[PDB]
Amino acid sequence: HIEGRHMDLTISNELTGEIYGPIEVSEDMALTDLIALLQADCGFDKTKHDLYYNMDILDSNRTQSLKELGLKTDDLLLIRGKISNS
Repeated sequence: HIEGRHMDLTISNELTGEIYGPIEVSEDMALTDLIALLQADCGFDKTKHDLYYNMDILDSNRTQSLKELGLKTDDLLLIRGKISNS
């Protein structure tokens, strides 16, 4: 029911099964800044892990805004590993 330039995006760790909060972020937030938050809270590391949306990779070098990625308050973002043992 709530609409606006601030949206709640849910984060989940495909590696561990952990479910992080819907974090209140803005359409105007850069992709790089979203990852900057994920580094602090989710312990994300762009060298060991990748951020996924629509099951494809969001390159950590994209300086685009969440708005340009088409993200909304109903979206799920996944943390998936770059390295796998099997």
